[PDB]
Order: sequence, then C-alpha cells, then structure tokens
Amino acid sequence: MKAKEIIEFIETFAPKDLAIEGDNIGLQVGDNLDKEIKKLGIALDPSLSVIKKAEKEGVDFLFTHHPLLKDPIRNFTGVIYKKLKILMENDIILYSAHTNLDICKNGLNDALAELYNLENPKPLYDNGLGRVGIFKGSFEEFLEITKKYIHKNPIVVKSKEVDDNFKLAVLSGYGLSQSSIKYVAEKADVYLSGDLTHHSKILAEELGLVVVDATHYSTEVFGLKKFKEFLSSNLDLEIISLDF
Amino acid sequence: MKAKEIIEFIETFAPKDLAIEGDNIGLQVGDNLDKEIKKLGIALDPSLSVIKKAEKEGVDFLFTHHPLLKDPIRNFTGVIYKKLKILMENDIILYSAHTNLDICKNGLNDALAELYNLENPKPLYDNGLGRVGIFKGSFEEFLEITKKYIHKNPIVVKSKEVDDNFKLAVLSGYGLSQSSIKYVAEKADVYLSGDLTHHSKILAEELGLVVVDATHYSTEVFGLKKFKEFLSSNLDLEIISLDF
Amino acid sequence: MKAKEIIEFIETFAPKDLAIEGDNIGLQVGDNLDKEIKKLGIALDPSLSVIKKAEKEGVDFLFTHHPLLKDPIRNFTGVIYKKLKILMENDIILYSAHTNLDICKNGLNDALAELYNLENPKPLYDNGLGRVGIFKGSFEEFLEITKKYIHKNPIVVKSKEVDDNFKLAVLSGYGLSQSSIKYVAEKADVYLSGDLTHHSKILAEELGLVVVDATHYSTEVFGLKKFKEFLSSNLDLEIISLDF
Amino acid sequence: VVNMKAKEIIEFIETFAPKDLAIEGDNIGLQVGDNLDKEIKKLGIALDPSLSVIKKAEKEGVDFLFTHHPLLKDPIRNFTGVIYKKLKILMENDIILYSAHTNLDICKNGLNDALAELYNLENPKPLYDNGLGRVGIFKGSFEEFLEITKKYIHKNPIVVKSKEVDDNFKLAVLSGYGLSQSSIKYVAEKADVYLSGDLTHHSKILAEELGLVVVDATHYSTEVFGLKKFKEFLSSNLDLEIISLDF
Amino acid sequence: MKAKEIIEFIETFAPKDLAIEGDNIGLQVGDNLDKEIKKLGIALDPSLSVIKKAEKEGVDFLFTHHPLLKDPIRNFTGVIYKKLKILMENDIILYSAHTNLDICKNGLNDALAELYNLENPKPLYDNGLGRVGIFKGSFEEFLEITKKYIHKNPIVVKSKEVDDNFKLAVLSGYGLSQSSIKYVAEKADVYLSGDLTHHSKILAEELGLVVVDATHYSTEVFGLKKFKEFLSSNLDLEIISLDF
Amino acid sequence: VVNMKAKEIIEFIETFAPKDLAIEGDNIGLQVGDNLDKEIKKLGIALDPSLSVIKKAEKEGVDFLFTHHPLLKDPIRNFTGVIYKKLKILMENDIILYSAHTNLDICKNGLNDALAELYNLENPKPLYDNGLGRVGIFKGSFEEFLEITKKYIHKNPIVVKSKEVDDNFKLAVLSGYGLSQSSIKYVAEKADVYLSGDLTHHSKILAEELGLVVVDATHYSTEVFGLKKFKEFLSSNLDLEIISLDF
Ligand SMILES: [Cl-]
Ligand SMILES: [Cl-]
Ligand SMILES: [Cl-]
Ligand SMILES: [Cl-]
Ligand SMILES: [Cl-]
Ligand SMILES: [Cl-]
Ligand SMILES: [Fe+3]
Ligand SMILES: [Fe+3]
Ligand SMILES: [Fe+3]
Ligand SMILES: [Fe+3]
Ligand SMILES: [Fe+3]
Ligand SMILES: [Fe+3]
Ligand SMILES: [Fe+3]
Ligand SMILES: [Fe+3]
Ligand SMILES: [Fe+3]
Ligand SMILES: [Fe+3]
Ligand SMILES: [Fe+3]
Ligand SMILES: [Fe+3]
Repeated sequence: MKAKEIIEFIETFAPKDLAIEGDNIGLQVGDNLDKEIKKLGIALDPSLSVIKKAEKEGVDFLFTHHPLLKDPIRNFTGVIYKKLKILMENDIILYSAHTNLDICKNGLNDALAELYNLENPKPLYDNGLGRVGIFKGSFEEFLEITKKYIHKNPIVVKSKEVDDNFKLAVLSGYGLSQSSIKYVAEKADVYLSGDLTHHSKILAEELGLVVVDATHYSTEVFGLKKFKEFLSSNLDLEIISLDF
Repeated sequence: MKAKEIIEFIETFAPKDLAIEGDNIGLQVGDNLDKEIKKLGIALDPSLSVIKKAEKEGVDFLFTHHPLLKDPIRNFTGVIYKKLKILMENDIILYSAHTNLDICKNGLNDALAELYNLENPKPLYDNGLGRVGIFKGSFEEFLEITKKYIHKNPIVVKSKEVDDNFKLAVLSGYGLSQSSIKYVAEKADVYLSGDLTHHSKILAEELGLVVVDATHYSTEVFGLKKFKEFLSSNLDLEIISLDF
Repeated sequence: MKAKEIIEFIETFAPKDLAIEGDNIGLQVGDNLDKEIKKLGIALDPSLSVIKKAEKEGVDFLFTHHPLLKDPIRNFTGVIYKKLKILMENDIILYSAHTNLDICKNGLNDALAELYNLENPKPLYDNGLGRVGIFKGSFEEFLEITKKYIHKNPIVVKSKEVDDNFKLAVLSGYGLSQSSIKYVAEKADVYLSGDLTHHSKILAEELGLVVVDATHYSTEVFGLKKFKEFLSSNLDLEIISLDF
Repeated sequence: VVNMKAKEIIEFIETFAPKDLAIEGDNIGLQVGDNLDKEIKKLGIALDPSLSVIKKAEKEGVDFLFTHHPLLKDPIRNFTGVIYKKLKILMENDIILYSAHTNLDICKNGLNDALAELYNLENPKPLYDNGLGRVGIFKGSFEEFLEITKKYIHKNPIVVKSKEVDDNFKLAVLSGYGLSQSSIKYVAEKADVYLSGDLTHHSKILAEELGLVVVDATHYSTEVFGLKKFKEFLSSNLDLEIISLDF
Repeated sequence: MKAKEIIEFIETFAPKDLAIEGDNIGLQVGDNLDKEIKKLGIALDPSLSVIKKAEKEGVDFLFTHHPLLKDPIRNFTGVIYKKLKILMENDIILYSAHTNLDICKNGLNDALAELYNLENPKPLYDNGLGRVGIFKGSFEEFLEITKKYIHKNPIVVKSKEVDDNFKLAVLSGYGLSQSSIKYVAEKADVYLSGDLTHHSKILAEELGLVVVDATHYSTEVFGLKKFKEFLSSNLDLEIISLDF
Repeated sequence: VVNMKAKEIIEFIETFAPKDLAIEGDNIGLQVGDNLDKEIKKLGIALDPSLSVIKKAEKEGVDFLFTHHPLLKDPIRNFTGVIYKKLKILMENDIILYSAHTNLDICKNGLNDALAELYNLENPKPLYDNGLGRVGIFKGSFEEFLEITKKYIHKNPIVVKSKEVDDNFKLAVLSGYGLSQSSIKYVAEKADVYLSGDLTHHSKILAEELGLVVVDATHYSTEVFGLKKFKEFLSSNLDLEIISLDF
C-alpha cells in the first residue's frame, strides 16, 4: 500500500476536521507519500525509545496518537535532533491522529463508552470530547470493569456515596484538569479519566464529584488497541504496536 | 496576640517580596487586623473541609500555604459561597504565604534540602524556587530516606542508572511540569518533586532525568510541619493543623 | 414561592441571551435557589446602604439592575467584605438583570420610548441598546415631558435649533460617552440619556447634536418602577424598592 | 509689543512645563503645523481645540493656537466631518496648533499647583506617582473650603457628602477629570475630601460607600482657574499679544 | 456631476464589501459630497507630487488606488501636513478603491487574467485576490506578452523549466511576499506579480516556482488604465491620469 | 593545516561577534546539530542556508556550515517539503549548521563596519540604537560615492534621486534589508543618502516625498561584501579549508 492510501484510510475513520482548534494532527514528518508501505507501527507517543524501536523493527510508517511537537521550534538539537535523524535517515513517515481520534465515532472516547455500556451516550463537551451517560449498575460493578479491562489499580477519589444507575462521564487521556473537574461536576456523578493532580483532587472532593484516575496511558491504550485491530482486519499490511 | 502581629511575624520569616510575581499572597479574606486571635490554624489548602474544621475547632486565624483564589472572580456561588460564608460569619481571618514560604531561608524547599543533607545547596531557579546540590550516598539510600520521611510509595521514573554522589534537585509541590523537566535535566541527575503526569514521565525518560514523585501534598507538608513547630515555639498562641 | 421561580419569571421577561458581551448578569451572590422568598427587594444599585437596608427590612431576595462587580477580584477586604458578610449571614440572594433588562421588550429603553410615544421606534444600536424614532411635537413639548416624568432639571446642551417632529434617541443610563455622541449624531437630532462629561459636551456641540442629560439614575429608575409594578401585579409576593 | 518666532514660544512653554513630565502616551507638543520659524503676531489660549475655538482663532487673527487638551487622543486615517473642518481652518490660515496637556498639570505652578495654592494646602504632596494632583491639609472648616470653591472655581458645585468632615482635614485636588471609579478608590485612602471634575453615577455611589467626600466643581472650571494664571504668566513675560478663546 | 454620484458609480463597479479586512478604502479626505465635479484625476498613489499635480491641473475629485494612510496618526506635520493642506485649501476630494478594485469582476486582477487569456481563471486566494488558470502557449510567449504590455524588462527567477500550457498565477501589486510564494508554489508553475525581494527569490528557487517581477507599479497600472477608459466612456466628465 | 572541533570554531566566531549583540528575537547560534565535539576539516560559509547551498555543502564534504541568515525565523512543528529535504541532508551527513545574523551586522569590523570603512565615513556612528547600520559624512561628491558603490558592491544599483546631493553629505549604510517604509522615515531625518537593499514600490514613493536619496545595491551584495571580509578573516586565523557556497 502507498502511504497516502494509509493516510486516507485513517482520515476516513477519523476526519481531520473533528480535531479541536490548534491541534497538530496529520503529517508530522515525511516527504514522498507515494512511497509503498510494508510495515506500519502504531504507538501512543512519538517518544525517543518508540522511534528507536521503529527503526529496529523496520517500520516504514509510524502512526502515533500524540503529535511529535505541540510547541513549534526553530532549532534542532538534543532529543528532537535525535528523533528527526532516525526518522529521516530511514525515511520513516510519522503521522498523527490526536483529538480527531478521541472524538470520532468508535474512537477512543466511544470505546470507553462502549466498554461501560453507557445508556444513551452523549458527548461530554461541545467540541466532541468525552462521553457521558447512565451506567446501568452499581459503583462496585463499575470498579470491577475498570480494574479488569482498563487498569488494575485505579486511584479513586470517593467524594460522595454513589447510587446505582448513576451518570458516568469518561474522557480518555488528560481530562482531570481543574477546569474539567468544575465542568463535569455539573454533568455527572462519576468521572473516569487520567492524570490526576493535587489541586484537582481537592477540587473534586469539594464539588462532590467522584473521580477515578485509571491513568492517561491506560484510558487511551484501550481504544488504541481496538483501532490497531481495526487496521489489521482491513489493511493487507503487517501492523505492530511499539509502546503497548 | 493581634492578627497584625501574627502576620508581621510570618512576613519576617517569609518576606512578601520573595514571592514570585503574580502570586496571590497575604490577606485573602479579612476585616479588622486589630482583632485579637484565639487559635491559629495552619493548613496546606483553604479547602471547604478545612474551613469547616476551622469553624468547628474555633480557629479565628486561618493560615494556608495555597491562596484561596488564583483566578479572580465576580460571582459568589457554589463552593466559594460556602467558604466565604463560614469565614465571614465567624470573622475568621484567612492569610496565605505561598511561594514566599517556598523560597525563604528554612522554607519549604530548604527543609527538603536539609533532609537530604545536600552538599553546597543552591537555588534551582533564578527566582529562587527549589534547591540543588550533591547527595552524598547511593540512590537506594536516597529512596529509603524519601520513603521514611516523605511518602511511602513514591512513583519512580528510572530513566537511567544513577551513580553514587549524584546531583539531586528538590522542589516542594508541583515541579514536574514539562518545562521544569527540560530545565532540571540540564542541572541534576535526580529530580524530587510532586504531581507527575504522563507527558512529563515520557519527557524525563527521553532526557535521562530520574524523577521521583513523592506527591505535591507530602513534599510541602514536610516543611509545613517544621514551620508549625517554629510558630508554636515562638508565639503565645494555641496552634493546630487542619489538613495534616 | 421559590427563588428559582422568581428568577424564571425575570428571565422570561428579560432573557439572559439579550445581554451584551461580557455583561455580568444573573446570580451575583447565592447558593440555594430552592429557598423560599417572603420579601423581594428591588434596587438600582447593590450599594452598601442598599444591602444594609435590605437586611433591615428583612429582604431575602435582592434584585438589582447593576451587577455587584464589573472587575473580578481574588481578595476579600474592605467594602466588598462588608457587602458579602451582610448578604451571606442573612442568606440574602443577590440577583441582577442588567443590559438584558435595558434591551428586552417593555424594558428600560422601551419604557422611555413609550413615554415620549416615539413613532416607529427602532433599536438605537445593533446589539439592542437604546431606541430611536420620531417625536411628534416640538422640542419644548419634549422638555416638559422630561421635566414632569423623568427629571425636574435636566442639563440641556442646545447645539442647534430643533424643528418639530424631530428624531429622538433615548438610552437609559450611561449613554453619553464620546463614542456614543459621535454615533448618535448620525442618527438623531436629540439624544436623551445620562452621565454627561466635559469632552462629551464639547463633541455634541461640534456635531450639532442636542444632548439632554436627565441623569443616569433617573433614566433607569423610570423603567425600573414600571418593572416593579409588573412584578407586584403578577407575583404573590411582598415587593419593596430600596434606592427609589 | 513685538512678533516672536513660533519656536521661541514653544521653547518658553517647554521651559515652564517640560515635555518629559507628561504621562505615558499623552499626545503633547505640536498638533498641527509645519514651519516653526513662522513669525507670530497673536497667541491664543484655549482649554479645548474645539471647532468653535478654532473658528474664533481664525476670526481674531490668531497665528499660534495653544490648547491644554490635544486635538486627538485616538489616531485616525480618514479626514472627514469635524476633523476636516478644523484642519481646513488651521491649514488655510497657517495657524500653528500646539498643546501642553499633563505636563502642564504636573509642573511647578501648573494647573494642580494652582489649586493647591488657592486652598493654601499645608505640606502639599503629589497625589499620584506620575505627579498628577496635590494633597495636603486644609487649615480650616469644610464650610470655609466650600466658600473658596464657590467664589473662585464654581458657584454651584456638586457635593457628595459621604461623611462629616472635621476642621483641618486632608484635601486632594485634581484639575480636570479625576472622578473615575479607580481614582475614587485610590484617593479614598489618602484624603477626607476630593476636589475635581466630571462626576458620574457609579463614582458617586462608590464615594458614598468609602466615606470619601467628593466635590465636583466641573472639569472646565478646575482647569480654567490654572489656565488663567498660565495666561497671565505668558502675558507678563512675552512681548506678544495674547488672548483667551473659550475662557 | 456631484461627487456622491461618482462615488456611487465606482462602488457599483467595485463594491466596498469586496475589500479585504482592515483595508482603508472609501473617502480619504473630504466633507461635502454634494460638491460639483468638473475634472476627475486618477492616480496609483496619493503621493506628494501627484497631489501637487492635481492642484495644478484643477482636479476636483482625486481617485487613487492606494489609500492616503495605512497607519493612523494623531499629529499633522511634514508631508501629511503638506498633502492635506493642498487638498483642503483647493477643495479637492480624495477617494480610494484599493483591494475592492483588485478583486471585483473586470478589476485589476481580471485585467491581467484577460491579457494572458487564462483558461478557466479562478481566484488565487479565498478572499478573492489574484487569478490563476492555464496559459495556452509556451513560457516564451507568456514572457513576450509581458514585455510588450506590462514591463519591458521584468526580473525572471527561472527556478525550473516551464512546459507549454502551464498554470499561471497573477497578482497585481505586492504579491511576492514569502507567505505568498509558499502558497502559490502549490497552485501554479509561474507567478506574475511585483515587489520581489531577496528572501522571496531564494524561497521561489527552493520551491521551483518561477517568479516574474513586472514591478508593483506596472502590474497595477495596466488595469488602472482600463478602468480609466471605463470611467471616460461612461461619465460625462473630464478625466486625466496623474502618475501614469 | 589541521582539524578543529566544532565548539572551537563557534568559540572563535563568538569572540568576533558576541551573541549578546544580536537584536531581540534574533535566532542566532546553533541551528542544526547535536555533538559539538565533532571534528571539522572543512568549513563552509554562506549567506543563506538555502536548499541549493545545503546540497552543495554535502557535495563538497563540508562538515561545518556557517550562514549569515538563520535556517528558520518562524518556528515550525511539522517537517515536510523543503525543510524536510534540508534537514535530511544535514542529518545524514552530520553537518553542523551555525548562524551569526545581526550580531555579525553590529559587531566591530562586521558587515555594517565593512561598508562604513569602504566609504571612509568621517565620524561614523550607529544608525539605530540597537545598533544596526552606520551613519557619517562622506568626504566627496555623490558621483564619487556612486562609483565606489559600482566598483565594490554592485554595478547596477537602483537610484532613487529624490533631490540634488551636495558634496560632504551625510551617508547612512545598512547591510541587507534596510529599505522598509519605517526605516526610510527614520533615516530621512538622519542622512541625505541611504545605501541598503531590497527596495519596494511604497518605499520608493516615500523616499521621493521625504527628499531622501535611496540607493539599492541589493540585499545580496551589501551583505556579501562584508561576508567576504569575514571569510578571509577566518582563513588567516583558522587552519581549516574554508570555502564559500553562494558567493
Ligand atoms: Cl493529551
Ligand atoms: Cl503550587
Ligand atoms: Cl450602565
Ligand atoms: Cl483630561
Ligand atoms: Cl498593495
Ligand atoms: Cl535580514
Ligand atoms: Fe493523550
Ligand atoms: Fe487522546
Ligand atoms: Fe503547592
Ligand atoms: Fe509550594
Ligand atoms: Fe446603569
Ligand atoms: Fe443600564
Ligand atoms: Fe482636561
Ligand atoms: Fe488637565
Ligand atoms: Fe498596490
Ligand atoms: Fe492592488
Ligand atoms: Fe540579510
Ligand atoms: Fe544582515
């Protein structure tokens, strides 16, 4: 398959216009997209060790969820120099689907919603991020699902008692900012996401919002694996994962 | 003692001009500073449950490390309504020493520097946040000191092997931001602070900086306990802690 | 009746979406809106003496035209401390309808337009503020209506002679800014509003726009009284005015 | 009585009120004019560079028009309407328009000092760090202060009597527009009584809450008092015909 | 004819809403638009020498393509004083149609597009600046048309060989900015415009875009002459050009 | 003739043109490179880090590429097209790219000084406060000045002859792009004749209105003149093969 055909396939599943404003999605590093592709590698992060592993495994197309850079640069030294050197010497294409993969149907957030069998799920934010709906069961039933399918030991901020058939909000990745806690506290009883910090925990306790941190890594990798299997079933391509 | 006498004592120990710019230090909520003070309460956070406890324990002067508000507001509803209502009905004075207490001599960062017996301690930043110096011993010894005195199960990002007599940087509270990691990576082998997130962990691994997250809470409470003993020994005032 | 029922009634009459950009309308100070309301107080300003008077008269719901704060704050001392203390210990709800009450049908600007019986009244600004139309009569007749119903001694900047059946623009409150003078000069012969200042007077004279300052207070209180009687006729509630 | 070059008039004015005294962004100095070697037979002084002041300057044969307020505060890139009418008159008649604004407010014996001397303020200090306004003790009763205001500044001042004021009170003066909400909050911590101009509703309410006594003797009159003194200074020192246009 | 009738005629041909954002079009200098106009002067620039010539020729209405000022001023000295003095003393109206004249049908860009007989011309930018389409002929033929009708000695940046029937973009005026070069390189083989500079030339060479600089002046004057002839055929007015 | 480590080359260059001399936001110093202990046998010097310069560097075995202009002024977060092609060549060949931009314009014996010495300006002073360019009196006629320009800089400069120029006039020089509209308004008050590069239409008109004589000897030639002098400076002091790539 040609690189531009892989890119079109991905953009059919997760359209570029779904990405929130300023999100650096699409081609990160690459020249010729008529290049033919024998081995695609998928990763959560375009980290130095992921890129080293890609070179070692003979990956020619590297797909990551997070962009290579959020902040623009005009100098090439240290780590970014090492990364680009490996990608350019091996002519490895680096392509990213970030918030457009979180938001799209059957994307990262939908995967979580599907896992918890959320009743009548709606988007958590107006831009499309996250899902919220009724969880048909008890809080403990919700915890056992999280522990078995997402993360063995989630941090639970038990701000209040939770009744059965509660409102559950999910957001894969970093959803536990202070501003998110205040917003979601008005929309849900329980909030499942990643990257909890001190001030957010205090805030969650004050608002009576139950927060479950199943980590940034695990809440995205769950959906990313399903996406990887989707790629495998539909492309006549060797596909491997590098950091999950 | 009168409230203004307590404040002057605190500002002698931690001068207001030491605070980094835009830090909301000083009087948070207050009326008459000629008021005489029955009970001084010290807390990390001016949280709802802390302020409730202050009211219940008869605290009239509430000292917190974190300010009540970082972002200004023009509406008084929900949680902030509940907090202000308690402080004003009981005429409880709320006063904060934030980064000025982090930076001053024998402050929150110096306490950490003394604990690890840093050789030739220097300020980590030019504004004077954090401390940096040589730890005279092994990484495992460093860990057991951390585990016994700060936090029992710190998260360790072991990006590289660390030699004996390595450079240790310490920062009480939230010091594990992405920009901090890139800055400290140029100055230390090991970085001890709080509030780790995914992107920070990945970045530390790429730069080979060993990060130890002993939590935001514990890295500040350690110095705060020391400050509490300092106040008790010098003032003729009943002094209690509310969230530690 | 409940506070939320009063708020619903007010927002039916003056919907919040009519409010101009950045206008601080709605709930100013308050927590529980299921609270029941025995006595509603209406005022132009949430001033210190108004709030003391509300407390003295046993007002539990205080409605004001101007918001409590335009500039946001993060510290609570002095005058604002006194205001909140009185509202919170007595659990008095403070609620505001500002520009949404100026713009709505039968609102503050419509009340003035109806008084002068403007022929074919149009909004003065595109956002909804002010009214403009033909006054069917002489300038002297317009002055007598002003003197009898709005303000006994208005300041008149007679920049030019005014013919019968002239175009009259009205704007309740502060409409005599320099920018307004230049805008209205293109739309009307006579401009009736409040809060005239030196530079604005000069500008009106240069442009030949006749400006009548019947004061900020009086141009809003006229419509506010009408609103008060509307509330009285429709709610089974004791209603008093506090600064008019 | 003789003629003077425009640049000599400007040098004299800037000696009395140096330009670096002006606060940030204040549009002081030459407003309209090209050649400063121009000879000047008649100097005109005004508070405002208004249309009617400029018409009067043309009618009276003024060659050099001095105003306290600048022609423009906000820059423009189109020349129509009133600004067109003003520039046409200034340019057709080759009239130089020059302004000393906050530098005239702040300088020694300037507009604010004129008020401080009028009320014989004890130990006068600048009200702001930029040097606007004056503050000191008025040695007498509030009633005496009011009669001075009424006799020398304005006959019917607006008084916001927020509290009773004792004899020998602290008085702040600010010529022109000093009654903004932020000024009221600042001066409330420095004085019992605040004398200035351009009172508005929200400011009055704010003064009442803070217990600051505010006296509005108008923007016009509080500057014109000092401007008349400035005109007299010019008349006695320059051998030039000097007239006032809006006072 | 009255000045307002001339203005209406021009705005019918080139509506002001076509002008790009922030473009200072319309009346530059003038008060009364009922003035009678015997002689219209048309110029590219409202320069000092053009304005002197307008006065010398008894021009009553001066139409320029470029505005008098792009950046606003609050002081009137030097050149702008001299320009305004001549315009106001001699009662000359100055009016400009800038980018609305570039963009409109049969405007400056359409004039260039028709000259080179572009097949299926489309606007180059989304705001409607420039034209792009296929030039039916060889590069040498394109070049000889340029030399005969626009400028005898254009600067040619021959970054690549050009095939017959190539894509030609034209932009009258300043179209050779670095940003434009990067944008047009994706849309055309050859770019005709004005005001080439060093960094733009280098960039054109790197991208393989052939750039032809026929100067800012000539690429606009070509269309301006066509517009002048249009005014002559339709208005019963004496019409002269001042800088072409 | 021997090899040098990259850091030794950088140290020599920064002694001649210290980095703190660079104006605000100027992207000077290391552009592309990781290890500065790298050994350098061949130094390449260029005006622009263009694609064709970088291709030529690769072909000539350049290990250290010095350019006057930075690789990027505007930061980027995607690597495609031309920048991809440039970095690929630099990274594959382990070529260090380093730049001295305005710090080379401003330092003593830099690009602007080279021009000032060339025209033998009497009492040369910095043109700007930062301080780009030089200004002083040219001891001679305009025709003599024009012939020096034609001899050393560019045979065919564009001359905007806004006025007649008397002998012993004030000459301003600025290497590179100095003919912006704002520069012209500034220089018009400081000199009779302005020598620089990159003239555009609006700038030409503006110079004609202000009576400032502008001579465009191109952006390229006015910088290459001083760059050649810098290249010879490096040759005499470093035992390295040094070649130029776009001049
Ligand atoms: Cl993220
Ligand atoms: Cl913090
Ligand atoms: Cl208002
Ligand atoms: Cl003023
Ligand atoms: Cl243009
Ligand atoms: Cl440059
Ligand atoms: Fe993520
Ligand atoms: Fe994500
Ligand atoms: Fe903290
Ligand atoms: Fe801290
Ligand atoms: Fe109002
Ligand atoms: Fe209003
Ligand atoms: Fe004034
Ligand atoms: Fe003043
Ligand atoms: Fe143009
Ligand atoms: Fe154009
Ligand atoms: Fe340059
Ligand atoms: Fe340069």
